[PDB]
Amino acid sequence: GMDTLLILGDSLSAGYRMSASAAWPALLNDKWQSKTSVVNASISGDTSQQGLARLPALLKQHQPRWVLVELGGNDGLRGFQPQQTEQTLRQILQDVKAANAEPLLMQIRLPANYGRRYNEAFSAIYPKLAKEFDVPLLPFFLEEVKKKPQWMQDDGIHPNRDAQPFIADWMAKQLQPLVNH
Ligand SMILES: CCCCCCCC(=O)O
Repeated sequence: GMDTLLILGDSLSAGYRMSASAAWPALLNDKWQSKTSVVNASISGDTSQQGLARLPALLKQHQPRWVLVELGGNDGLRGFQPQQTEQTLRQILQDVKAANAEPLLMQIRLPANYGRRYNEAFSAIYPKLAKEFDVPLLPFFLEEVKKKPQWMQDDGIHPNRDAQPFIADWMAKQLQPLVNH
């Protein structure tokens, strides 16, 4: 069958100030034809808590086989306590499993210039939770994308439209073993 991959993300998955069809999850959907459906449920600026609030309706609506969780970066960019982000992500993972879906957790990291003790503590939540729940820990693309000015919006913060096909292709490669086309 054609399973659904739900992406529960922030602007890194929604695409910042662009059409939904331009963002990498839509490009991935198109690449996969109808082998697997990709539903992007991502909103620019969402905290992990905001994503968690949206999740139950999405699980009921979409009944996904897998849920790619790409959240917590906004919490970290706002200097929220790591334990709160950890706990919120923990709840998301519990809810995804309890809906008979497989969570996939994307590592998030803050930029090299961010406060270092804080950034280490923030980034450590992701391998911790992936081990705790025994779920896939997906790699994070943003630092590589930021190396290409031609893939970044004028702020040097958000990937642009031209980045999206590259991200889609890379994500397709990371997700190949999971969807087993
Ligand atoms: C550096 C951590 C990743 C942050 C991405 C979220 C930005 C936004 O949602 O507008």
